Amino acid sequence: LQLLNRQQELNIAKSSAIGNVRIIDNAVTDPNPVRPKKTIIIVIGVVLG
Amino acid sequence: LQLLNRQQELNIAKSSAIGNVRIIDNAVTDPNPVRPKKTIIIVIGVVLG
Repeated sequence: LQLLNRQQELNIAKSSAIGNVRIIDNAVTDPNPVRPKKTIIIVIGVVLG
Repeated sequence: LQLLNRQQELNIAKSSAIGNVRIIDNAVTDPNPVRPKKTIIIVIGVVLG
């Protein structure tokens, strides 16, 4: 099974029509969390109450 | 001799007739069943009652 997977990986590679890939921005983490959104949660709580 | 050359050409063409179809992800089974959807069934039962 591992050799079949390796053969498939090579075969799928060889058909690729894209040139050399150029990493522009490596990953960095935004220090401000995207969730939870505190203010909208508190406003929703107030209005629901 | 021309027929033999054509025979060789047909042999090499038939051998090198790789298709334009590739298998990227082979099948794996999602362990979480898709049916029945218990919660929607129970809620439908409640509302129908």
